[PDB]
Amino acid sequence: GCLEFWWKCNPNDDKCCRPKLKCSKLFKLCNFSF
Repeated sequence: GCLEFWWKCNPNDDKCCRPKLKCSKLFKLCNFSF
């Protein structure tokens, strides 16, 4: 199970779904395509 396409995250300990997303420093949340 993972988080959403825009949940808090950390490149040293994130958990956003990995189907097509990645943490984003822009707001400290995970994002990428959708």
